[PDB]
Amino acid sequence: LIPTVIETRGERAYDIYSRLLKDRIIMLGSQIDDNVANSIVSQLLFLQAQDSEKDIYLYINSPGGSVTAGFAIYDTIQHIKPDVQTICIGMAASMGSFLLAAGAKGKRFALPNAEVMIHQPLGGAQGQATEIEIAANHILKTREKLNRILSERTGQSIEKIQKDTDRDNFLTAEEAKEYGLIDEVMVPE
Amino acid sequence: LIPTVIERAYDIYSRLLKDRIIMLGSQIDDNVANSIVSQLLFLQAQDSEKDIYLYINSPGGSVTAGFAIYDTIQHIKPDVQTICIGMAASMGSFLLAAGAKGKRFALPNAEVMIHQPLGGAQGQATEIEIAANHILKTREKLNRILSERTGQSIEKIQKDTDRDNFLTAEEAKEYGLIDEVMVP
Amino acid sequence: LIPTVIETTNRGERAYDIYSRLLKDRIIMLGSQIDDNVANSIVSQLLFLQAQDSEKDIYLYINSPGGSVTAGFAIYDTIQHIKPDVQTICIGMAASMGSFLLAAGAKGKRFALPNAEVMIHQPLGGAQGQATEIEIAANHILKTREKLNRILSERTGQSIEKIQKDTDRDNFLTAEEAKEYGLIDEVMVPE
Amino acid sequence: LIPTVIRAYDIYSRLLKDRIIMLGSQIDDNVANSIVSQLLFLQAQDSEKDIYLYINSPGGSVTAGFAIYDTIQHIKPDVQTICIGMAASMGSFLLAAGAKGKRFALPNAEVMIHQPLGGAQGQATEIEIAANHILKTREKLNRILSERTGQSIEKIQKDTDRDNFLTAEEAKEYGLIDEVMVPE
Amino acid sequence: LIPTVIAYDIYSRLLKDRIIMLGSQIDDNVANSIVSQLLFLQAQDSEKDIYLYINSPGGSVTAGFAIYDTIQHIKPDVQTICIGMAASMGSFLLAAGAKGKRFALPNAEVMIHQPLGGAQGQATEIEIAANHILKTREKLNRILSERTGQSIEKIQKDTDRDNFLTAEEAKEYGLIDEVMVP
Amino acid sequence: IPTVIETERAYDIYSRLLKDRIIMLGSQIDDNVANSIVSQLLFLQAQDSEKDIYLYINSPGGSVTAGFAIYDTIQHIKPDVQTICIGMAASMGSFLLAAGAKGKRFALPNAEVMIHQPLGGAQGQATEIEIAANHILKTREKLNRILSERTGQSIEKIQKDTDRDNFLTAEEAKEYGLIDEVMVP
Amino acid sequence: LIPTVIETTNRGERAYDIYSRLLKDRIIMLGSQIDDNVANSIVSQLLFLQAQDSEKDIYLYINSPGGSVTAGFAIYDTIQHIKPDVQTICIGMAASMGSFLLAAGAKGKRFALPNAEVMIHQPLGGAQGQATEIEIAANHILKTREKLNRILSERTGQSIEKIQKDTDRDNFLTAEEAKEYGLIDEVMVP
Amino acid sequence: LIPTVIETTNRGERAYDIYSRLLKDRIIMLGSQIDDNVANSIVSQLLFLQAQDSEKDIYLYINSPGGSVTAGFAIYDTIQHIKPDVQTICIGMAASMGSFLLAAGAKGKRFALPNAEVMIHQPLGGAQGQATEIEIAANHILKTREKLNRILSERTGQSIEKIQKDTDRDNFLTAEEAKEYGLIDEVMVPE
Amino acid sequence: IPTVIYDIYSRLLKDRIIMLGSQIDDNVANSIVSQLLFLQAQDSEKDIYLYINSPGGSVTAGFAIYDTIQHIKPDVQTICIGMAASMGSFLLAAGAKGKRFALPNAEVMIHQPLGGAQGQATEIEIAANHILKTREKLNRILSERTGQSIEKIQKDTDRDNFLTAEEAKEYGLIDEVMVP
Ligand SMILES: CC[C@H](C)CNC(=O)N1CCC(=O)N2[C@@H]([C@@H](C)CC)C(=O)N(Cc3cccc4ccccc34)C[C@H]12
Ligand SMILES: CC[C@H](C)CNC(=O)N1CCC(=O)N2[C@@H]([C@@H](C)CC)C(=O)N(Cc3cccc4ccccc34)C[C@H]12
Ligand SMILES: CC[C@H](C)CNC(=O)N1CCC(=O)N2[C@@H]([C@@H](C)CC)C(=O)N(Cc3cccc4ccccc34)C[C@H]12
Ligand SMILES: CC[C@H](C)CNC(=O)N1CCC(=O)N2[C@@H]([C@@H](C)CC)C(=O)N(Cc3cccc4ccccc34)C[C@H]12
Ligand SMILES: CC[C@H](C)CNC(=O)N1CCC(=O)N2[C@@H]([C@@H](C)CC)C(=O)N(Cc3cccc4ccccc34)C[C@H]12
Ligand SMILES: CC[C@H](C)CNC(=O)N1CCC(=O)N2[C@@H]([C@@H](C)CC)C(=O)N(Cc3cccc4ccccc34)C[C@H]12
Ligand SMILES: CC[C@H](C)CNC(=O)N1CCC(=O)N2[C@@H]([C@@H](C)CC)C(=O)N(Cc3cccc4ccccc34)C[C@H]12
Ligand SMILES: CC[C@H](C)CNC(=O)N1CCC(=O)N2[C@@H]([C@@H](C)CC)C(=O)N(Cc3cccc4ccccc34)C[C@H]12
Ligand SMILES: CC[C@H](C)CNC(=O)N1CCC(=O)N2[C@@H]([C@@H](C)CC)C(=O)N(Cc3cccc4ccccc34)C[C@H]12
Ligand SMILES: [Mg+2]
Ligand SMILES: [Mg+2]
Ligand SMILES: [Mg+2]
Ligand SMILES: [Mg+2]
Ligand SMILES: [Mg+2]
Ligand SMILES: [Mg+2]
Ligand SMILES: [Mg+2]
Ligand SMILES: [Mg+2]
Ligand SMILES: [Mg+2]
Repeated sequence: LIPTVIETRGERAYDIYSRLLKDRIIMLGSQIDDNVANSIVSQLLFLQAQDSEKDIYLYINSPGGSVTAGFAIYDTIQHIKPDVQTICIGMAASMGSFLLAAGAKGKRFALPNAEVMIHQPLGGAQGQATEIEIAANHILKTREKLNRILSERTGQSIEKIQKDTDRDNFLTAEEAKEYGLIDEVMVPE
Repeated sequence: LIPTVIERAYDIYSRLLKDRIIMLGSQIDDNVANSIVSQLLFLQAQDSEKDIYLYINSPGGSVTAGFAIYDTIQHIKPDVQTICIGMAASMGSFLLAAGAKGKRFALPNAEVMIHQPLGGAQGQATEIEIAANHILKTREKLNRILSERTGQSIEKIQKDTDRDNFLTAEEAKEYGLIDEVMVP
Repeated sequence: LIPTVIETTNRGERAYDIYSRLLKDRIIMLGSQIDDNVANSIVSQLLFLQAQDSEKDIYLYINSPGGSVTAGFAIYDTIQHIKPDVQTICIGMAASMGSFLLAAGAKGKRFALPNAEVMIHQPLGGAQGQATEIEIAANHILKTREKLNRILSERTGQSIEKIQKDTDRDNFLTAEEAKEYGLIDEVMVPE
Repeated sequence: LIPTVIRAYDIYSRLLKDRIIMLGSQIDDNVANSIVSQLLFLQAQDSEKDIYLYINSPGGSVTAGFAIYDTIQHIKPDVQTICIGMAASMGSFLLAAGAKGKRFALPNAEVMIHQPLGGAQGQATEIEIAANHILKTREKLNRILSERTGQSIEKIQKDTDRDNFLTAEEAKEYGLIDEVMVPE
Repeated sequence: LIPTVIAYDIYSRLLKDRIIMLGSQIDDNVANSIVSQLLFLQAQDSEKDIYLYINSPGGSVTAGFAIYDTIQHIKPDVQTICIGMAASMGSFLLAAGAKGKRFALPNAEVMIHQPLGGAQGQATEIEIAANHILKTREKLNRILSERTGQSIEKIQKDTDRDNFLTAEEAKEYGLIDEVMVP
Repeated sequence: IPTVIETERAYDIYSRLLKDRIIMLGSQIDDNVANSIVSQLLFLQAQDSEKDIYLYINSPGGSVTAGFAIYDTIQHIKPDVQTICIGMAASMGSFLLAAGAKGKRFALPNAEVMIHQPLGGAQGQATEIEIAANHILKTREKLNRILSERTGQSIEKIQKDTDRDNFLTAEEAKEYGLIDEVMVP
Repeated sequence: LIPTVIETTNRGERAYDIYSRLLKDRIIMLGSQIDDNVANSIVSQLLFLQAQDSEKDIYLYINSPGGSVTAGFAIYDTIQHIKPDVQTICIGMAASMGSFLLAAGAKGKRFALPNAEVMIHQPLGGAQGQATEIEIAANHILKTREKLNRILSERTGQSIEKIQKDTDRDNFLTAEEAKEYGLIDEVMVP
Repeated sequence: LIPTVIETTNRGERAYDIYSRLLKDRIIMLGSQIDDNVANSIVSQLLFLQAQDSEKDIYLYINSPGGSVTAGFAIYDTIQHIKPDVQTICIGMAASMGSFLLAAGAKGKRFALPNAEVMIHQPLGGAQGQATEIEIAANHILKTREKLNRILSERTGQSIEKIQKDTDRDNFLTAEEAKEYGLIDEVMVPE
Repeated sequence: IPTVIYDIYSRLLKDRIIMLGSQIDDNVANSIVSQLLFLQAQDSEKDIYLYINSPGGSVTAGFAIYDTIQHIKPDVQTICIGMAASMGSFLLAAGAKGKRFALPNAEVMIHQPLGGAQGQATEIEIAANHILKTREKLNRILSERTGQSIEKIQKDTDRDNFLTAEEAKEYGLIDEVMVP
């Protein structure tokens, strides 16, 4: 079940996630596919139309998923006028950590015991040599694209990103900070 | 869960629809086509002058379902803008190029893919032949419209669609599949 | 079918699902395996209750065999972050990250009912592929265990050495044993 | 379909309004959490008035059962227990857990007591740990059944070694219930 | 699936007029629902008759007994009307209706037979299960006897194997009082 | 299955052991295994009705009736049939171990012997459950009686001791009466 | 396909599958998981070889992940019972009952080749059903473990206390390490 | 169907399956995945051939994608143990322990035909369960790799540093490349 | 498989005829390599006949056969009956020069190597480079064997390409169509 919350100009009933969206909080708390991406793009656009000045809060607890779906979110984040803060809670892996890195400069956060993981894109291809070749070049170009943006966003060289993403690379919040994937570890109120 | 938004209480997609935004965010099958057709028809009825926005994040799908949307786009009075976000492949990229002239867009990192139609046939040689001609005709039809819509020659479309062909947003622009890359 | 509860408001009759009714009184139910979905729900509930009232206590009921470590830490960090004290009440059982969260309640406000069961053990996982890949997975789950153990030490007052011996294999505790161990503060006795 | 009654209530919610709780399935963590919540709510509404727990259950998880058990014993209100159809496993344990003098079964209700079930695979050391666990669990169950029924731990142990089917009248004689509810 | 009538679902609408529908296999869910319905109607009015529709192949013996005992316990007469079929615990409950108020419609089918079960494991466990089902059968057979007027000996002969009855046959047997006529 | 050559007739290892009056019961006991062993016994008798036969037993048991096929044949033939438990003998496995010729029933030191009650199943009508229950109960009395006769233990004790799985060392099996002797190096 | 091998005897030609050929020279191949079938075959082979010649050594090759404990003891007991010395030679790996049988070879005639892998751990098993049945199974596998550990103590010279610590979890040993442990006497060199 | 071959001897006609016919001339075929059965078969052949003739060379044809490391080492250790030189000849491919065994042939007598393919990579494995179990599995496969790499170093003349870099991911070599790597001594050129 | 007073395939093998009449896997390669080596030892002068009715299969398996054909002294004639596809038609082309044949209605098919790769980008890359190198290798040899250019082979094998026996002759895959 998703719990319901009720506020008391009338009495309005909200599912907990909708209630958070009313305070400009978007939950990316699952594997990233086209459906999750559509929902989050819609939310971003709606929040912008309501107010193009106020910050947005993107909660990321996600193992990642589709690169293109992740980029649908990424590009929408960069297009809209409001700063989109990113907050890692639990883990951010794959495009999950890419999106965390994509938050507004100075406003990328993770809570202390959150886990950040970076690695190289995964894919698959079968058929003729020529089809294998196309699929190879495609995922290689996609990786260059990902790594270039990470370099811009973290301050690390493409050479270093390439090394450090060659195999699964698990980072503490703190380590994610010094790497430049986030700006700040959120310390207890 | 699809979030709710209270202004009247709307699911987020229906709230976008009230502002003439249609989301093509899935595989194109008959159901998606009937939904999108129904939304286009409805928005025209509400206002035949104002632009409509068709978001495209789709790996494509059924060609006939794609043409259901294409024909409905072209038939109605309003300009239907097309915005590629994430990717448009197969009939997805077809519908992207079918947007109103000067109002086809993609955000910078969106991916566009063009390739030939896919199908299958089993049974007697005569049935194979019928299915072969059918999908060969369908390709000519698709290529002909892409030619008209992109400004490229049928000759060039045939070569470039022979195998999977992945394009960047900027590349889709110089190809003629979109008009403009939407910048921040 | 989750039962419905209806109250009489002056602006009509408001109807709640039973869990939602409890959440109005600042009670959160962790009554399932901990996966990312359950974590997102509980994080959301915690953040909402803080917005409603930054000073009143929150009650987290725990009947959970545990689950994802990271999902658990989502909840853990949210608990530690917010202003309100979060009480923890173990009812039924609390194993794996369940017993971790139980121990993570506000100091002095971690409870178990007399017949509730607490279990502590080491984290479980897997790895396949090249030796280098196995090595990365091994280091990962070993670090995760160090992390868990270091916090349990701070939370229970037991040494890290002792936590590691005692979690090496499945370790079932009674409520009263959970108390002397330092995982909870008090065994709630009947009213 | 669960029927509705007209404040429009599903039947079980309607019964809940009169402090009646239905345990009418296998006991798992979900069923436990639902019943715990109902108990906590009814107490909040009125800490003085009796609650009625209807039991038609083959039983299930022991820990889940003890979630319910501890909650019944913690709250101020007397929880009556009423076995209708059957109580087995933790089902009949909870039947015995009702308020003294307010444990009932209808004339043809069946009550079954037996030892806990479980499993264990792996190293000998792990089997050992699992075996000590289910044995301690059994000790715990039998000690509380002894407190509740007036029978000895020794007798519970022997009488639960294998499946033990009881009539309502036998269950009364055993101390599992206080009374057989005769017709009005 | 379920039509609406004005608002009520069709089954809820019938429930307002003290009609309960047993139209499925009898399991613990169906029994809880029916028991809840019976309890609720009683509270609303302890005097007025209740109508229990039966179109069921039967199912769990214990679940059936949950319904049966609830029927006998409440103040109101519970009428039973067999429509379509009543088998196993289905036909048992038909017979458990208020005396003089047990009905079937002319083409309704009633079937009686001995309870079904299973057992595997040690000989000792097969023995426990066998004694359990045999005792369950005597219980049912004893109650059918009381309800029909037939001797326990005859109930046991007639239930030894599947025994299908017409509504008119069900009447002379004692399972119902009356065939409802147009 | 290895082959051995004697000086030149070539045997599979098991057929060579059968030439020397050794029968191998080294699997679950089903009708096939019973018929094979019945046939090996009947033949070895015909060859020489005086000489001992050796029945190796490493078996978890299996079908009761199949087990009795072997038992009744062992008892029927003139020769003494020694039994040797190697590894384990459970269910009808240990029943056949006990059924060897008196004084000639053995287990090696680390062999394991398990006794327990028969297993079965029944579904359908009450009356059919009843028939299946009586059937397995009788089968158990019959087994127990014969164990009593062979072990020297009472039927009462056999029934208590077989009520659940009961694992015995070779030495325990000797003092139970299931075997006469533990074979030593 | 198992290769065939043909020799010229005095009394004609004799054709053997390779494993049967090796058996003629008193070599037994334990090269698989240990179940009842494998146990019955090896026991039969041991019995036959002793009947052929009670004095001459037998060679047991061990490349096995182990398997059934009882099937293992079938082999073990047969080895100890027959007059001839059974040499044990670990090639590839010996784990679980495999390494138990390796240690069970004739004293001073337990070998491994240099890159062979030996692994010792505790027995594995399973039980479901009533508390009472879980108890029985538990006792059964704990007794089995004592049994195995006691014999390993005798065979290696290590204390029972040490055997139990060192078998608590999977414990991989090099051939050289198996020698210092006392599971083998010698590492066979080229 | 494996074909049969029949020769004329002085004790009548002897009939061989083709593989057995090759074994008579001291040719062993490793032409499948390496599992325990294959290793036992090949070990037995090696031992048999040594007994027949402790002096004459043996020929080990290798067309194998590899397989079990321990199975591979059974063969490897048997090769080094017996008196006779074992020549290795790669035909088709050698990958994994297949290429390890290729390298393991007698010095100066390791060969591949011109279009044969040699692949080297790191060992593959799996682990599940408690952190402590994963760690044991990790150390095991890491040690296994060190063992493989150290022997390859001896056998090829390359350093351990290089063997590790070059085996990090799948590394396909031509016959000629295999020769300059030191995995083989010679490419067999047509007669 | 019928017997002859030898099984039929073994009977043919006595007369130096090898049958490649199935998919090519490592087993089939090992068998055919063994038969070739045997036949050479019996007589290093006399021709061998390789019957090909195969849809092909593993490339490395096929190269096992290919290399063994080229290594031994005897001319290996190739005779395509039924069909030859993938490495089937590669081996047909690998026969001794002047002694590669097909019966009139036999079918010959040439196409590019098939394969697969999943995992990290870097792994897809290695697999891609591998199958691409493998295709370069096949094409270079086909070129040497047919007289056709590498560039022509490349385009001609881009998709499935069916040839008649006659077309296979003028392509250079065989030397002659065997007539009644
Ligand atoms: C709840 C009210 C509603 C969201 C406000 N309306 C609105 O945002 N609109 C309509 C009017 C309009 O001119 N625009 C424009 C711009 C104002 C977008 C900021 C537009 O291009 N789109 C296309 C579009 C479509 C879909 C996704 C998208 C993502 C990212 C860039 C565009 C996208 C929709 C946009
Ligand atoms: C919410 C109000 C409503 C949408 C306004 N009504 C309307 O647009 N109508 C009814 C009256 C009418 O005359 N027409 C006509 C035209 C006005 C179409 C714009 C019509 O052909 N159709 C058929 C139709 C059917 C289905 C899909 C379609 C797609 C594309 C062309 C037609 C299509 C429906 C159309
Ligand atoms: C019912 C209304 C609403 C819940 C009150 N508003 C609110 O809690 N907000 C918005 C305004 C705001 O400034 N913040 C801030 C702080 C006030 C967090 C307490 C913020 O960082 N987040 C990010 C976030 C996002 C998601 C989960 C989270 C968990 C734990 C720390 C943060 C988290 C959201 C936070
Ligand atoms: C419909 C209104 C609402 C239910 C009344 N409020 C209430 O019951 N509350 C909040 C305020 C409060 O002080 N308490 C306290 C006590 C009053 C519990 C009766 C509390 O410990 N809990 C924790 C809890 C949590 C979960 C399960 C439970 C089971 C059994 C003992 C406790 C449990 C929640 C409790
Ligand atoms: C819609 C209002 C509500 C139904 C009226 N209240 C009511 O029936 N109640 C509460 C108060 C009360 O004293 N009783 C009593 C009696 C009045 C039962 C008629 C009671 O025993 N139960 C237990 C019960 C519990 C569950 C199933 C049941 C079956 C069959 C006999 C009992 C059963 C519940 C009963
Ligand atoms: C190697 C030669 C051959 C086995 C010797 N012949 C022989 O034993 N025969 C035939 C002639 C004969 O008179 N008999 C007789 C008796 C001599 C049995 C000892 C016989 O009853 N049977 C039936 C039989 C049939 C099957 C199984 C059996 C088990 C156990 C008792 C009998 C059984 C077969 C028996
Ligand atoms: C190739 C011919 C043949 C093997 C030589 N004969 C022979 O070994 N025999 C028969 C005669 C005999 O007196 N014995 C005796 C002893 C000589 C056993 C060494 C015996 O007890 N058995 C039983 C037996 C049965 C099965 C397995 C066994 C394992 C281990 C101890 C015994 C075992 C068989 C033994
Ligand atoms: C066809 C005739 C027959 C093969 C010649 N006999 C023979 O090779 N024998 C027996 C006599 C003997 O003393 N030895 C010795 C040596 C002569 C081994 C070369 C021995 O240790 N083994 C053990 C063994 C067992 C299994 C595999 C093996 C691998 C590799 C090293 C040993 C191995 C067997 C060896
Ligand atoms: C039944 C009679 C037997 C076939 C004649 N003996 C023979 O051909 N031998 C042994 C003696 C010998 O010097 N050689 C040599 C050459 C004579 C191979 C022609 C050799 O390299 N091999 C390795 C080998 C192994 C496997 C496949 C192969 C393919 C193709 C090149 C080699 C290959 C085996 C070869
Ligand atoms: Mg922005
Ligand atoms: Mg238009
Ligand atoms: Mg706090
Ligand atoms: Mg109470
Ligand atoms: Mg009544
Ligand atoms: Mg006899
Ligand atoms: Mg000995
Ligand atoms: Mg050597
Ligand atoms: Mg040649």
